[PDB]
Amino acid sequence: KVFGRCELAAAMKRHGLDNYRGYSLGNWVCAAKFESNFNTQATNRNTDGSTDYGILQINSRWWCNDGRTPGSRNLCNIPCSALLSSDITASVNCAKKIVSDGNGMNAWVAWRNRCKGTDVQAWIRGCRL
Repeated sequence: KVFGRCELAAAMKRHGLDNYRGYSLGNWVCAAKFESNFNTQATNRNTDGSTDYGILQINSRWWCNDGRTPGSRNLCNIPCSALLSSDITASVNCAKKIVSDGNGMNAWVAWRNRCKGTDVQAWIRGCRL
């Protein structure tokens, strides 16, 4: 599935990303667009043998196990293929674990290098969220 802008903003808000541990909704929508282009089926092979999965490009060396990554930490206790779903629940729950376990949103390359410091409210402009 490929989300629309307000569509994804509403789904993230209704899954508790309105302001999760100090990160307002616009940050999450911004990261999803830069990481996956709003595509829940997005994958990306990395140079270290890991792979990023799903709407938030969750990495297989730290957060999920895909059976293809040597030394996967699987800190979200989930198979990576489970994050390729039209419903974002599993990715949201793992994202909450990610920001809690010492990372904040710095874990996302796209958020720390592109979203941070910008007018993130422009991402939810007009959605009434």
